[PDB]
Amino acid sequence: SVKSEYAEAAAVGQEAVAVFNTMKAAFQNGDKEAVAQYLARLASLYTRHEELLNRILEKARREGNKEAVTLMNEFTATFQTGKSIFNAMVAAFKNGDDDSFESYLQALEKVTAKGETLADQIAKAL
Ligand SMILES: O=C(O)c1ccc(Cl)cc1
Repeated sequence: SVKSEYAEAAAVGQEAVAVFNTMKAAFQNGDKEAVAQYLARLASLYTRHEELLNRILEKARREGNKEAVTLMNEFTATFQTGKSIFNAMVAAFKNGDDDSFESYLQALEKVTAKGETLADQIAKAL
């Protein structure tokens, strides 16, 4: 159901957290080769999560689930903010700008955490 599809989306989000934290570690340690591979992994995760999120949103819409639609619209907007910062980070990595990479790493953390207390409102609304 929409709810099993949400637990699958939540698990991909958790896969991103795990990989992001091992990417941050590699960045701090200077292992650019690893960072490069982690950024590719995280790109695919974002893409996969965004597709699971769109299917959940469209499903909630077809189901007339107004509250779920409101919360999903708010969550995906925030999700997109994190994606846009991620893309800026990838660009900082290609350009050799470590000052910006570190900054984006931090802002992407704060934007992802903020979107968490809502993630547990969607779950109960679907
Ligand atoms: O899909 C997510 O939740 C997600 C994906 C990628 C990053 Cl870097 C951070 C969060």
